[PDB]
Amino acid sequence: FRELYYITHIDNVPSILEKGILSHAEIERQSINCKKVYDNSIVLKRKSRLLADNRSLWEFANLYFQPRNPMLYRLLVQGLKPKDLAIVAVKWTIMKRDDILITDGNAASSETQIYRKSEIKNIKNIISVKDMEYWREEDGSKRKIMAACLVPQCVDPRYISAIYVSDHEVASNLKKAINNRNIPVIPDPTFFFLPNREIKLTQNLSLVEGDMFFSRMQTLTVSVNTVGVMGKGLASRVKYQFPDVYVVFQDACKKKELEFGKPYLYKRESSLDAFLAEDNHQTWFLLFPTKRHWKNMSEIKGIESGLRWIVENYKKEGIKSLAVPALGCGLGGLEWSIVGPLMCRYLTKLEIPVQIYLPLEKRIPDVQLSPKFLLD
Ligand SMILES: Nc1ncnc2c1ncn2[C@@H]1O[C@H](COP(=O)(O)OP(=O)(O)OC[C@H]2O[C@@H](O)[C@H](O)[C@@H]2O)[C@@H](O)[C@H]1O
Repeated sequence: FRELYYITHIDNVPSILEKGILSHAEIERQSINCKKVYDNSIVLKRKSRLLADNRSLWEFANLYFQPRNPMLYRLLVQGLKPKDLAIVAVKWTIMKRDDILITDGNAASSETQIYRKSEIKNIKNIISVKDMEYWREEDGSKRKIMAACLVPQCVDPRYISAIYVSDHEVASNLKKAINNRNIPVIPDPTFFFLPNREIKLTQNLSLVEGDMFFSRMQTLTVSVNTVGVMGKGLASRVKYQFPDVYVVFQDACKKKELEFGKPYLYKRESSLDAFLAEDNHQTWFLLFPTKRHWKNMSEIKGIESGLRWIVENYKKEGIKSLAVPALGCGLGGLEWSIVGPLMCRYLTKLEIPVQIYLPLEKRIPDVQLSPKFLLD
């Protein structure tokens, strides 16, 4: 498989299907009122970048290999909603053109290198950013994930595969507004950092297929052991994305403030939007011990304990909303048939929004996601 992706306001989709995907230079030349949302800070950065052969970056159209990236995230936290946005799919076939350029990351950034087709090396390395589900500044992944194919002047509408959209309601309105069965409108929340599936059990409790860290819950729970290693699993991702959490985990562990059955709440004053978005909600981390050593299995008395702790202390500690992952359901080697009900039993008591994040490496029978099973 492969497509390329252009992020735009959904108001522009008819204009694009008619005129094409135009460079920010071609919009000025043609005196078009393409009513879009990119902060002036970004616009004045993209223009001010010059290239080889008497050419600017704003003369090209930016087709991302991965649209689920810091730019899309920046637009959504700057007040724009998923219903306001559309990702326009462009066929692999545009790469056959010999007047295009390919960036190894964010075209604007100095550190990024733009190559012409002839002199490109390690393309399989560039296009792999399509498989990146998160990023960070330190390893440059926050730059690399916005790797793009730069097409000069315009992109002919005959190169457009489909238009991706946040939900079914936005799809119906666009299907009518473009009036062309031949161009699919696909609803896919995952492009817009929305869950793949949500099952509401109560007003507050829901089950979620998705990424916990792109949930907007105020407290993210993290399954840990009682040694000091976050070697493999979800803990591994926490160590790379949120290394200060790892340090707090170790410090708290070796000060007995985190024992098996005694969760530690890290009231992290860091802003998650600033780190994730391209450069005022708080995000805390709850360290929940589900086992003793990183080798041996998860114990149910350690979980029951931790869940009771949450019920007793969410008021005291000022937890506004909570994301817990399926506890011990991965490396721990416990089954959702046992943990699911146990977690629901306790977290249904919470008078705040709660998202239990279903295990992603594992098929749950549909009947084990019903409230009949989980709340009885
Ligand atoms: N981004 C994510 N969003 C939601 N769920 C996720 C995500 N990433 C992983 N999961 C799911 O979370 C579940 C629990 O993750 P694990 O880390 O495997 O938790 P556990 O089984 O309790 O193992 C704990 C052990 O591993 C380390 O995390 C920890 O240091 C301890 O040694 C898994 O089933 C996995 O599918």
